[PDB]
Amino acid sequence: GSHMASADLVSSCKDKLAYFRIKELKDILNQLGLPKQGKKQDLIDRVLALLTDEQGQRHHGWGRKNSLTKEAVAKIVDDTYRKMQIQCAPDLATRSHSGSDFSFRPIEEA
Repeated sequence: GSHMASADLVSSCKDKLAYFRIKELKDILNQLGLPKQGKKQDLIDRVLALLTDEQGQRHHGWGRKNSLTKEAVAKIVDDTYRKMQIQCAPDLATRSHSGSDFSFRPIEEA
């Protein structure tokens, strides 16, 4: 592309997250480590602010803590879409941008 996916990840994650019941935000905020509180608005603002104000596009190198990154948010949103009506993928990104060696996160060592 033209090196411009930021608006794609946000617009996609937001569009879906918004179209998805609190469940979506629940899983997201759950992995991030947020409190049980946080209305629909609080959560929504948190997600967008996380992939926008915490995109960490220039602060990567974790792997064992990416549960609070775009990968995580996109992971849940994707599962909700495919589980919702399957469809032909929300076109979140398809990993067709950058990053294909930092995936396959662990399982918390059981």
